[PDB]
Amino acid sequence: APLQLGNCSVAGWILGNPECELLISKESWSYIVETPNPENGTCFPGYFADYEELRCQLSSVSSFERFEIFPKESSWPNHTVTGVSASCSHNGKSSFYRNLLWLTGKNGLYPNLSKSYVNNKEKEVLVLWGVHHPPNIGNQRALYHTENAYVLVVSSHYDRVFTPIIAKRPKVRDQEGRINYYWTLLEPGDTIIFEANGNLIAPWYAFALSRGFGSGSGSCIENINSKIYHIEDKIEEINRKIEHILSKIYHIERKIEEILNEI
Amino acid sequence: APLQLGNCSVAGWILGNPECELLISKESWSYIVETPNPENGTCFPGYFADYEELRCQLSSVSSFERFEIFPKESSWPNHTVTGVSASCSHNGKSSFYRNLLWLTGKNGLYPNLSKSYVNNKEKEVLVLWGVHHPPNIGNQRALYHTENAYVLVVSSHYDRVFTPIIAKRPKVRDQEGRINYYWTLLEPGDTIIFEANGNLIAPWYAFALSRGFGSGSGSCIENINSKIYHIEDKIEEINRKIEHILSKIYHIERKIEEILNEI
Amino acid sequence: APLQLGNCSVAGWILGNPECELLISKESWSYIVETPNPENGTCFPGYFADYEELRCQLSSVSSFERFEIFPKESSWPNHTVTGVSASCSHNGKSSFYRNLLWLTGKNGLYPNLSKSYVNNKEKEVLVLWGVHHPPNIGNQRALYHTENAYVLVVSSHYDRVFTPIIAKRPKVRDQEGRINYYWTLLEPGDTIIFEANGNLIAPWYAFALSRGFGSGSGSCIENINSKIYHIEDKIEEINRKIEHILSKIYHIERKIEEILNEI
Ligand SMILES: *[C@@H]1O[C@H](CO)[C@@H](O)[C@H](O)[C@H]1NC(C)=O
Ligand SMILES: *[C@@H]1O[C@H](CO)[C@@H](O)[C@H](O)[C@H]1NC(C)=O
Ligand SMILES: *[C@@H]1O[C@H](CO)[C@@H](O)[C@H](O)[C@H]1NC(C)=O
Ligand SMILES: *[C@@H]1O[C@H](CO)[C@@H](O)[C@H](O)[C@H]1NC(C)=O
Ligand SMILES: *[C@@H]1O[C@H](CO)[C@@H](O)[C@H](O)[C@H]1NC(C)=O
Ligand SMILES: *[C@@H]1O[C@H](CO)[C@@H](O)[C@H](O)[C@H]1NC(C)=O
Ligand SMILES: *[C@@H]1O[C@H](CO)[C@@H](O)[C@H](O)[C@H]1NC(C)=O
Ligand SMILES: *[C@@H]1O[C@H](CO)[C@@H](O)[C@H](O)[C@H]1NC(C)=O
Ligand SMILES: *[C@@H]1O[C@H](CO)[C@@H](O)[C@H](O)[C@H]1NC(C)=O
Repeated sequence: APLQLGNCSVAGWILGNPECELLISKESWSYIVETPNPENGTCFPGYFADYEELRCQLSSVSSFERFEIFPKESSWPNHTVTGVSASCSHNGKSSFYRNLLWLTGKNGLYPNLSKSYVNNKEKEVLVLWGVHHPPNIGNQRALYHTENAYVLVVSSHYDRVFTPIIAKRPKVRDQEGRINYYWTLLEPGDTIIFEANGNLIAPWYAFALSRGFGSGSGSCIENINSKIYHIEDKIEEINRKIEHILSKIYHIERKIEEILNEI
Repeated sequence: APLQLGNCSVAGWILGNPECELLISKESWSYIVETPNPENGTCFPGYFADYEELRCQLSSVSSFERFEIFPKESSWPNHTVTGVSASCSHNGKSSFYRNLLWLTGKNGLYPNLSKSYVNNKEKEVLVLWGVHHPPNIGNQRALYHTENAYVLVVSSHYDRVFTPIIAKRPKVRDQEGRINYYWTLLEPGDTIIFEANGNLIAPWYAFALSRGFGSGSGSCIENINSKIYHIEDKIEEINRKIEHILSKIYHIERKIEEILNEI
Repeated sequence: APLQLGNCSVAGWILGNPECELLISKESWSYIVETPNPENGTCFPGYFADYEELRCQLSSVSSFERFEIFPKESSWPNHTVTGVSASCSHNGKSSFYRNLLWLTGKNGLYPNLSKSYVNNKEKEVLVLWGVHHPPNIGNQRALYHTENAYVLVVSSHYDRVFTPIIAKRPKVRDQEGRINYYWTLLEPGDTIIFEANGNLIAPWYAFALSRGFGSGSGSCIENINSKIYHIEDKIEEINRKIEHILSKIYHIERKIEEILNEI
């Protein structure tokens, strides 16, 4: 069960790259296949935090449900949700990652938000979000009506603050700015809180994972230790087989000595 | 030598969780056993930095001495050391981690401190400390008489600055705030300096480790490479045994051909 | 091909420690040998970021060219480039890392710089730079004529901001201050931009690597997974050999039963 992934990255699949037709009735898997140099991976350029840990941790998964965490129509009543660009153009139309919503202001000044979610799925929940990094102060003002903004994310067992870095970057996918991505896991009974006054790429969809019992915490360091441990056991088994055959070879030799003794 | 640890985490054992009766005349070990879902692990909720590296690095230890680094009675002459709470209640009495001291103000305004320690143990020293993160600005003022504080920690080969994040978190162990934990190692001849004007969970006890020669730097990446290297050697050994028996099987066959030739 | 490295660290070799005579016509290698406790490793005390990843990632390299990225004589027309100290004294003369330039002010106030490089080598480029951390505000003013400075580094796929920490550290190599080191990799077609208004240890030389096809991304987690995978294949091979010999031992026994039956 390597999954159906084609010329996509893991990030493209979970973020919702418009070009990855992976939104099918596919549940569990034992390994994830992805293309090292994908075409449908990155949609909008930026750094994906702890990518290696996420792709490693997700290597073994049971039930895999995609569900709404902060529904587009009701979660941000007076925010702009038409956060689209040429970067994610699909069939000629401007767009964005399906599981994310890039929020901007309208009419007046971009208001600040505070939203939360409680995990009642009896599954672990993977929440993805990002941080906007404008190429120029002019856009920081145009989008959020501010020269200063922060994003605060906390949860039962998580504390992080993000700040924007405003600078012109090398042109990538025709963009001068960047969007970085971050993620956390929630256990049943936990809560996540999002507070921001600008530059927030809000979570829309989240993944509820049963995961199963094929791993521990899921940290890549544990997954690798598991493989090594497993190998060590195979080595002891073969060592026993060696002693077994050495003994038998010994006995069979003895008879060769005797059949000879008979003549 | 797996150690005597019961329903405790490594963090609970080294931080001094009141419920972990591990303070006995126990020295060296070859592996640390701990409970994946402990009851006496976390005392006061928060994030433990580089936990995986610390538990991995400590997997092999020689002499293990617990000693005072900054004695409660003399290290902070005009600070409040009665830093206790319900979170660590023991036998009905409010308390805290045994190896840590949560400092607060009194009488006037919480003064700033600057303390240092020089490693003259001829052993490597593990120093644990934490950072307070109030649920509300009201408590930041009540405890340290400030709306702004920082913690600076430097050593021969370490440079880090911590800042508080003030926010209401999901309720964990009846707390709305958090305490994060950080740690460093000192070599013989080194020095550590602690500077703070608030939100410091000061070190009280520290551990002097001889460690031994069963590892290199102790980084988990090296410990795992050591295991792999060790396996590779076992593989070469068994491969030699295979060639040995193949040769002998060949010779024994030859005689089977001849004893047959005799008849 | 372990390389010619003697009593040097990897950092000393790539940073350009005056005492490491490694600047010879040496190209590719299959492993890097270094001294665990070197004399010619550290030149000026400080923390080297992601050292383990860099030494691991460079374990397998093809063509290895050292070239100028920001030539000393033309890249900073009105900056001081005589950034030398006793720490790197060579043959009695004050000096510094050969591949780095420590910039300071002169005449007037230290001006701010903005420099960039585009990778047109058809190779991946390793760029090394550092950040100055004065022991005292007095030196921050004396060197850069400021009480506040920042270093901004961005690239096609990199975003980081550094700030100075001004404090007196434990004396190491006769220094009270520190210089930290950071590094990035550029792919062909990428760009790196350096912006600073003080405390910049500028890049002078950079390394153009062909790397080869003996690894993937080069992250240490992948290099280790490769070794484990390789071992697993060896195990399957030996398991087949075991079945082979067990079958043959069986047949040879049968004849031993019959030669006996003949008598
Ligand atoms: C992936 O790219 C190859 C060409 O390199 C193409 O033939 C194939 O159809 C692509 N697959 C998908 C799912 O786009
Ligand atoms: C905007 O929506 C928030 C709820 O998300 C509400 O509290 C606030 O008063 C609204 N502001 C306006 C101008 O409607
Ligand atoms: C940010 O939140 C404050 C309340 O803490 C509110 O007064 C202010 O108007 C908000 N900012 C914007 C742009 O609405
Ligand atoms: C650990 O928990 C079990 C119950 O799950 C209990 O029987 C045992 O006594 C506990 N051990 C300690 C040291 O508390
Ligand atoms: C508080 O103690 C410090 C030493 O730790 C001392 O320097 C300072 O003067 C004392 N302040 C008062 C009011 O006693
Ligand atoms: C903090 O240190 C300064 C000296 O640098 C001192 O003047 C000030 O009073 C200290 N703060 C408090 C609350 O004592
Ligand atoms: C390394 O140190 C040893 C002494 O421990 C010395 O004999 C040797 O010549 C040194 N090698 C180099 C390259 O300095
Ligand atoms: C210093 O050099 C920069 C170019 O690196 C130039 O733009 C600036 O005008 C120069 N300043 C002076 C005073 O020459
Ligand atoms: C820093 O850059 C600004 C322009 O953005 C310039 O006006 C200022 O003089 C520079 N600082 C110094 C010390 O030259």
